[PDB]
Amino acid sequence: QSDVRIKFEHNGERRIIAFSRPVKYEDVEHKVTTVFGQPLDLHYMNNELSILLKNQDDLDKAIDILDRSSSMKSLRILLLSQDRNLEHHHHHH
Repeated sequence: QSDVRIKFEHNGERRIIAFSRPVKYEDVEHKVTTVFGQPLDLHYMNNELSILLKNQDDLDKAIDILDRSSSMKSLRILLLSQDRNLEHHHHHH
């Protein structure tokens, strides 16, 4: 069992990206964040419950559930923009 296939969804668009284990949440975020840009939020949905990936702990929790399932092949991770960016320049007082 090598190469982790992760399916990312953004505004309906789908993308297939493979990862070589061991895979670190920090490393994945750095790569994904650059692909779609920043700042962005990582939303993970299993089926009935949804958990926001904040730390590596949440990352391993997702895999554990997937391993138990017979459909352990791809991952359903949806990322969405937080709407409105913070980058002011200048203004009158």
